[PDB]
Amino acid sequence: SLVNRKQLEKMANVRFRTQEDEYVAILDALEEYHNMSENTVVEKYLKLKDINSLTDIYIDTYKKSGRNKALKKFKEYLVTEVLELKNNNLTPVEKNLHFVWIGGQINDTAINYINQWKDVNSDYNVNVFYDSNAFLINTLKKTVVESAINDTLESFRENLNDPRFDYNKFFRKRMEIIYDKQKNFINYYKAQREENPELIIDDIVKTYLSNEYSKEIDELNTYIEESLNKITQNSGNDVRNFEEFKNGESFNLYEQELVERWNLAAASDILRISALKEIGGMYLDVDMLPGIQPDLFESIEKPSSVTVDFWEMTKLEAIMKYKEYIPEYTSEHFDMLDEEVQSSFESVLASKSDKSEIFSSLGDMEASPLEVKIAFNSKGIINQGLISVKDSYCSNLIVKQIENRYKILNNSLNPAISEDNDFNTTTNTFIDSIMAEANADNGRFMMELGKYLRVGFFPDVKTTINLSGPEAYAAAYQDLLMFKEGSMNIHLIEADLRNFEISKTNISQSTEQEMASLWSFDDARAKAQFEEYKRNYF
Ligand SMILES: [Mn+2]
Repeated sequence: SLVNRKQLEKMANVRFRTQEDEYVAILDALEEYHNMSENTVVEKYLKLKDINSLTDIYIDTYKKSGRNKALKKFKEYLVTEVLELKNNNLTPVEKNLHFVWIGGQINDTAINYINQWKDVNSDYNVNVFYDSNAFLINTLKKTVVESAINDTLESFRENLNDPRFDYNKFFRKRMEIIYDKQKNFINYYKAQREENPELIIDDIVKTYLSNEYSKEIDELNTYIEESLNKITQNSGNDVRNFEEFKNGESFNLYEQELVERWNLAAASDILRISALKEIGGMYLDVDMLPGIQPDLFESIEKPSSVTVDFWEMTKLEAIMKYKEYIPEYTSEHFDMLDEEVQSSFESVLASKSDKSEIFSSLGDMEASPLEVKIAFNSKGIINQGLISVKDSYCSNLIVKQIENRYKILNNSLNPAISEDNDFNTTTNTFIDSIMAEANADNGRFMMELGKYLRVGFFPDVKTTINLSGPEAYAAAYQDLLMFKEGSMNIHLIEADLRNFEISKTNISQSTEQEMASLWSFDDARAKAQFEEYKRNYF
C-alpha cells in the first residue's frame, strides 16, 4: 500500500517547523487519494500525479528545506504505487487483431502468417488496415528512385575509376535528384487537390506516373484492382472509413509520411497506435507468428552449442517442415542440428494432430487501463507487437508523443520547404532551425531529426525510430512514471520498461520473415549496392 497521511507526516517531520501551505496541500491530497477506492484506475492515477506535482512544487519552493529528503523518498513511493495500480487492476482486452499493409499490394507470405493467427484465434476479429486511396505510393517511390539512380549513374559516365566518384558522392547526388523529383510531385499534388478536390491520391499518382515516367494508366488500374481485391479478400479494413482517425490530429501526419515522404513504415507507425487507442486489441507486424505451445518441445533440451535465438528459429522451422503450414519456409537452422535432435523434433510433431497443439491461442487477455504492452528483442523495446485495452492511458501518451515530435519537426521543416529551394539549401535552413531549437533535454533527438529528408534514401538514418517508433513509446512510459507529458530525454532503464513487456508466450518473433526484415542500410551495404549499380549499368 501507499504511505498514508500520518506516515508521511512522520517521514517529512522537521522539529520546530510549522507546516507550510504547500505541505498541507500534499497531505490533503494524499488523504483524498486514500478515499478513492471506488474510483476508476485512471482517476487514481491522476490523483497520484496531482500529488507528485504538489510535492515537486513544494521542493522547488523551499529549495534548502529539511523535508526535501523525505518528500523525495515519497516521490519514489508514488512511482511504486503506480506500478501496483497497473498490476492489480486489469480489464478485458478487446478481441481484435490489427495489421497494416498500406501503399501497395500485399504479398502471399504476409497473408500466410496472418492466416496462422486467424487459425488459432477464431474468436478474434481481424483487421488488415489498408488505404484504398493510395495503392500506388510504393510504385511511385520505386520508379522515382530508379530514375534517380539512372540519372546519377549517367552523371558519372566515363570517369568510373576516378576515386573521388565513390559511393558517398553517388548517394549525395542521388539524394539531390530524388529530392527534386519528390518536391516536383508534392507541388503537382497540391495543385491538383486545389483544382479538383474530388480526386484521390491514386488518381493524382497515376496521371503523374503517366506524364512523367511513361507508365500505362491501364496497367496501373489493373494493379490497383488486384491489390484492392487481394486485401479485401483478406480482412481488409480501409483507413479511409476510420473516421476517428481521419478527424484526429494525427491524420495529417499520416498523410505527410504517405504522400509527401513516401514512407509507408512511418505512416504505419502513425496508424497502428491510433488504431489501438480507438479500438483496442493487439497490433502485430505481418512478420510475427503466434506463440508456440510451451510444452510442445519441453522434451527436447536446447544444446549449449546454439544460441537462444537459434533455437527459437529452429522450433519454427521444424513445425513448418513437418506440418507445412507455410510452404517454402526455411530450414537453414533445423538442418544444422545433429540427426538425433532432428528426429526428436520429427517424432514430437508426428505426435500432434491439430494446429492448436502447435500454436497457442491468445484467449482472454487482460491489461491495465493505464498501459500499452510492447514487444522486446535483444536490442530493447520494439513495436512489432502491442497489446492495449481501448482508450488506455499510455495509448494517449504515445499518440501525444508522436504528435509533439512531429510538431517540433514540422515547426522547423515547413518554413525551409516553403521556399522552393534545392535539397542542399533546404537542408541548411531546416538544420539551422533544428540546432537553434536544441537544448540539453532534446539534444539527441534533434540530432536525429536533422536527417529527416534523407529517411529511406541514405545509409545510417535513424529518424523514424525517434519520431514515430520505439523512442516515442519509451518516452510515453517515462511520461507515465514521471507524472508528466512531453519527455524528450529518456533515462528509464530496461528494468523500468520491462513493466510493459508482452509475455514471450503470446508472440513468436524469431521468424524467417523478420530476420529478413532486420537488415539495416548500414553504409557497407551502401558500398555494395553502389557496386552492383555500376555493375548492373556497365
Ligand atoms: Mn519486423
